[PDB]
Amino acid sequence: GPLLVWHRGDLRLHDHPALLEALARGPVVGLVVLDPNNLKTTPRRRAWFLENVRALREAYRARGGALWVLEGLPWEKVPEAARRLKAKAVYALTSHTPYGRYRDGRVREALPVPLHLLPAPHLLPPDLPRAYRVYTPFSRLYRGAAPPLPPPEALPKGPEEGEIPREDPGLPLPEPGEEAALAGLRAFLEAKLPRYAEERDRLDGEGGSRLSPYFALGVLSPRLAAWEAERRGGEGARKWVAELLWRDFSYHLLYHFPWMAERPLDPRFQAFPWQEDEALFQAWYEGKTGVPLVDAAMRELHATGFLSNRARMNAAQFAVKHLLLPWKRCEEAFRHLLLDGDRAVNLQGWQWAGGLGVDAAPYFRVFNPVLQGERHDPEGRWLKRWAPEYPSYAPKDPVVDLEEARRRYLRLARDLARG
Ligand SMILES: Cc1cc2nc3c(=O)[nH]c(=O)nc-3n(C[C@H](O)[C@H](O)[C@H](O)COP(=O)(O)OP(=O)(O)OC[C@H]3O[C@@H](n4cnc5c(N)ncnc54)[C@H](O)[C@@H]3O)c2cc1C
Ligand SMILES: Cc1cc2nc3c(=O)[nH]c(=O)nc-3n(C[C@H](O)[C@H](O)[C@H](O)CO)c2cc1I
Ligand SMILES: [Cl-]
Ligand SMILES: [Cl-]
Repeated sequence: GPLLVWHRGDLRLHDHPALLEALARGPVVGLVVLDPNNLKTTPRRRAWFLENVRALREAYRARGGALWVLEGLPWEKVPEAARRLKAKAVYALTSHTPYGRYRDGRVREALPVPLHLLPAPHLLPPDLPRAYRVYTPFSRLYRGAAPPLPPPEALPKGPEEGEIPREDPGLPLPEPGEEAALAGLRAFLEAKLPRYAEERDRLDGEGGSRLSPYFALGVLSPRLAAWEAERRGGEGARKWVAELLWRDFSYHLLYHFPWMAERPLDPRFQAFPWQEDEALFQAWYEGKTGVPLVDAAMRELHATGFLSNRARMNAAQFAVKHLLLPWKRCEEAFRHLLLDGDRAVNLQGWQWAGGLGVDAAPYFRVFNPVLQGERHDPEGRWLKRWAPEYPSYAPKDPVVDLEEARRRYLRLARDLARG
């Protein structure tokens, strides 16, 4: 009887605790399930997920092993592959999210053999006893990466079942699979790391690793990335890893503060008067707001599935602070455009940028949008690639008056906030 290895958002061989835990007991057969709960989403993200599954099978086939791919509900398909293979047990990485817990609960009932879950590799775990809303106190618990675990060398032979359907992403995708992801990481650590801390805030995002699409499906392990930056060492190295830590902190917050997915973390913002308004939602959404910097950001995201940290925090704050659009609508639509879109992380971003209480980011911080453009794109190159309509970051029949609206937010917000 083979042990099944059930890969969810961990489409990799390297640093894979459930894969090893099973491999030491006996022969294995991996399984993915294409779950409608994750895959009724935009074409770009269905394809990104599916092509990474496809690369994961190529990775098994290449080491001589077997990856089933089945389609439908996990509590209906994990048991089916259990019966059809006669597995003695199934292995997977714990998920501390509300769907994770629900699916994993349901699978464990329908399975007649054990379901053994193992800690996913993290820099810091999301389910620690104490609850922090501030990053600094949280980041202090971190002492440096533990060593990552090897990949298998060669996998045992097993029968293979399932089709990986092919979907139109609608746009150009990165190279799928952990062979592409580990090449990308080593180029990055080798060519850009020294300057990361000087370069992280450009609008073109070209001083960073561009590896988020991979970290989102677990195609690259955050403990391998950190451990490796820690070996290279130097200055870039500390700051890059501090960013990986902002990803773990995003899961930390959503775990301890679940209601955060419904409402601002800061109680003082729970009654803020958003003004739904279709006309305006559409112009933010489609980058037609008249603000060079927001329409570049919104238009790159549409065409590419990717956006830099500094464009995102601008594009996202603008909706909340200058347009006063309701966060849930926006932040949903945002995450659907992103290959790397990740519920907790995108929520943490919206709550930070939007001044609703991640890390005590103060309401008063309002991006001046032309300023933001002059400090983070020094001779225009970015703005000309994504909206050459605009001759500079000077706004051009903006859908609101910026100061009227800066002055507006600061006003509504100072009552609420400290009144
Ligand atoms: C409005 C908002 C929404 C966002 N939504 C998401 C999302 O859905 N999925 C997502 O991956 N990132 C999201 N981010 C966080 C961050 O912007 C991106 O992960 C970063 O742009 C990825 O580019 P990079 O791979 O070059 O990062 P790098 O600069 O190379 O950073 C290394 C890695 O650390 C992690 N990281 C970096 N910055 C952050 C951050 N601010 N918070 C959490 N993790 C971070 C990422 O996994 C990143 O790939 C969002 C940020 C904001 C402001
Ligand atoms: C765009 C996208 C699509 C995904 N599709 C998944 C799927 O079809 N099956 C699955 O097991 N995991 C899927 N994952 C990861 C799930 O979110 C998973 O339940 C999480 O890893 C909990 O383990 C998934 C993630 C993302 I972004
Ligand atoms: Cl157990
Ligand atoms: Cl280890």
